[PDB]
Amino acid sequence: MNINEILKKLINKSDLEINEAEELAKAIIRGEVPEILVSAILVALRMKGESKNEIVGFARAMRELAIKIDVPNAIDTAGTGGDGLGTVNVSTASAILLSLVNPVAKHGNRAVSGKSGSADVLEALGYNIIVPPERAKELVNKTNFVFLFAQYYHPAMKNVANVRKTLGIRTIFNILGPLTNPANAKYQLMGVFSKDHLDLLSKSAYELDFNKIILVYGEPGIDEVSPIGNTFMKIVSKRGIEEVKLNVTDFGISPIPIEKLIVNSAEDSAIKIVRAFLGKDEHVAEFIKINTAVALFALDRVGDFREGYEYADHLIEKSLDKLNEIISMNGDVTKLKTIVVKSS
Amino acid sequence: MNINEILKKLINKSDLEINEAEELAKAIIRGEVPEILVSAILVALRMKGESKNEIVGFARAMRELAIKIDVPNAIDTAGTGGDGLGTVNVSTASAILLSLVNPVAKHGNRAVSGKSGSADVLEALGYNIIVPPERAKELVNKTNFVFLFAQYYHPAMKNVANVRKTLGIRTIFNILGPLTNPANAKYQLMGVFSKDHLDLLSKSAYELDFNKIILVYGEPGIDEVSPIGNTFMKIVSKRGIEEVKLNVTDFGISPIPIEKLIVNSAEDSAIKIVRAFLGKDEHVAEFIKINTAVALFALDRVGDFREGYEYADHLIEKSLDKLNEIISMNGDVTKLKTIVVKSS
Ligand SMILES: O=P(O)(O)OC[C@H]1O[C@H](OP(=O)(O)OP(=O)(O)O)[C@H](O)[C@@H]1O
Ligand SMILES: O=P(O)(O)OC[C@H]1O[C@H](OP(=O)(O)OP(=O)(O)O)[C@H](O)[C@@H]1O
Ligand SMILES: Nc1ccccc1C(=O)O
Ligand SMILES: Nc1ccccc1C(=O)O
Ligand SMILES: Nc1ccccc1C(=O)O
Ligand SMILES: Nc1ccccc1C(=O)O
Ligand SMILES: [Mg+2]
Ligand SMILES: [Mg+2]
Ligand SMILES: [Mg+2]
Ligand SMILES: [Mg+2]
Repeated sequence: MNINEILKKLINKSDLEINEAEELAKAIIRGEVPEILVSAILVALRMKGESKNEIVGFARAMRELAIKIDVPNAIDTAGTGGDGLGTVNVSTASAILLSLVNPVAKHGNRAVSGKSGSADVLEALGYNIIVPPERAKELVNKTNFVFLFAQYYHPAMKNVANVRKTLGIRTIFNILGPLTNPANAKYQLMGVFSKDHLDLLSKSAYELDFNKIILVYGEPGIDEVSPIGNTFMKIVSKRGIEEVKLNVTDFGISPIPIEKLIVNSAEDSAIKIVRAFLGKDEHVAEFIKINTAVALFALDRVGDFREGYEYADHLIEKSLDKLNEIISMNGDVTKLKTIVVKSS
Repeated sequence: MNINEILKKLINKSDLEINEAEELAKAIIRGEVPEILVSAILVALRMKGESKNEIVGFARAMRELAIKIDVPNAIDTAGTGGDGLGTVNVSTASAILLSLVNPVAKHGNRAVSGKSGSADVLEALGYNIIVPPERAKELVNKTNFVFLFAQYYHPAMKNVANVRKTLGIRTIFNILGPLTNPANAKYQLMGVFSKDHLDLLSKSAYELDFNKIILVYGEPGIDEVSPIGNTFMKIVSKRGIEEVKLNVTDFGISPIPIEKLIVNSAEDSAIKIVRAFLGKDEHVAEFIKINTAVALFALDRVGDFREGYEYADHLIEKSLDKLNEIISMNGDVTKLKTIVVKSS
């Protein structure tokens, strides 16, 4: 593994082989490459345009260097983020409904591009987002749910923190979070923030050994099932990649006004979700249900998305109680109660 | 002038305005840009493909921060280098011939591309490559020749040294060398290692205020007048850019065996050069004269390249003596004679 040829090869706009990319990623994440070179590598990679092998190679590298736990049967709903609209944390919400019928290993981080990421809303609900691996396995067996905080499950990533911050631009690292579930979940719903990335990340995923991952991109440009119109998805599995185009009306619902799904803080998002669980906010609930519907389809619990949406309706009615039992076992339920009044 | 804005601009592949580039180069060369961003900008600049305005901006910034001496009537023969063949230092040797007819202010540097760059071979002959400005003036008036060591006359350049070395790849600075002659020479034969750059650089030179400068790209793939076939060149003057193709036979000579023009060390190059001066190496001698011939055409001392090659035939005869005179005034003639002895 020579850093120089690698760089020259990227400067010449030549895609790397999977093993090349993985060895490169391993060296970078281990902190064995000078910042000047790490910076050049990431910039060349972005200007060349990352290819599937490089995404696969980097993903495998991070998985191998991360703190792990074994729960392949679990499902994750994390998306790449980056759309920037600041909508309510729908995948975290959706992760709660799913824990009622399947173990859930939700990989996530805090935010900065909206001051309300998956980790922030959980904390605001009273959950203790910092879970040790041994304790994490126990929580999933008892409550069928656990949140895997990325900062803490991928420590080696600190070796690239300075370069990434100093650069201040998007790099290959900004789209790998969802492909590096610390629990090696085989089933997943992964939102991508751009149509272009849909094709690249789905081919990469195809080689990252999932049982079934569904990647989606929804209008007007979010990494979720679209609440206002069309959604473009890729259904990846051992068999291949299936393409699917869907409109929000296919869920047997009318387009939701995106203004009702935007939040301005962690607590506000926490309240939108609890109100949705209480039946006091049908727009947020719908958004949650259309997303959970596709996840249900990924688990093959329903035959189609309409069925998935209907099934999700039964789940959302038991989600507040499920949320209470999850938090009570890892966090402070008094905060959950507070948020409950604050929405009642 | 904000570095992050510059970086995003380059990541988007938008050429910089002349003044933006100059300000950028000034900040980098002054050492006020973080190594991480300096690195990212050099890579982005190269992957985007530097433009005429960027070359011009950088050139102007370097000239401004350079240590200068007065000799515009002088001529330089330095090339951009980077062709990797590891050929004998023909422009340095060709510079010795020219001092026999015009003051020569040779701009040069050491190398790693074989271990035999212009400065390396001069050191092997016994020359004292670090010549202070005041002393550089005397040497030119006396012997009509003086070597301007790039690492000495561009002191601020040591601020971008760590990044350039660490990167270990070609960047914009690798083609700025000859366009930043410390004596502000108005006449010059500038070599280029690729046809593409032959276009880019010629257009840039046109705005760098020369009287006449000829850029050439050798056929085998070197930045010299081709010794085995075609030579592509552009003659830049106040009145415009003239194009001219040329074959090595147009010098009334037969194609030279390129494998006999290849060096493997500093002394190896000195020995070759000396041998040509002793008339013991026609091939190495013929290579020197076709290049010298074109530089003569640039000084308008000949009306065609055949004459220049003829007149160059006269000069080479008196070359060993001129060399001895040069080195004895600024250097160790003892070393020279050892090389003479080794040459035979
Ligand atoms: O900023 P957004 O419009 O929500 O879109 C970014 C991602 O976040 C959503 O869930 P959640 O809020 O739980 O975030 P996460 O998936 O990034 O953890 C969903 O998973 C999206 O893929
Ligand atoms: O690597 P090359 O095939 O020689 O080509 C690079 C340049 O070097 C040659 O002279 P010299 O060897 O003295 O180098 P310099 O001009 O770069 O100082 C000539 O000036 C070329 O323009
Ligand atoms: N978007 C994500 C999904 C899962 C884990 C981490 C991230 C992250 O952005 O750091
Ligand atoms: N940005 C990330 C992507 C993947 C995994 C962890 C991180 C992190 O910041 O900790
Ligand atoms: N090629 C050159 C020509 C003149 C001065 C410096 C250089 C250099 O490469 O540093
Ligand atoms: N490579 C160069 C080009 C121009 C001026 C100085 C240098 C230098 O290396 O010091
Ligand atoms: Mg998400
Ligand atoms: Mg989202
Ligand atoms: Mg040269
Ligand atoms: Mg040359």
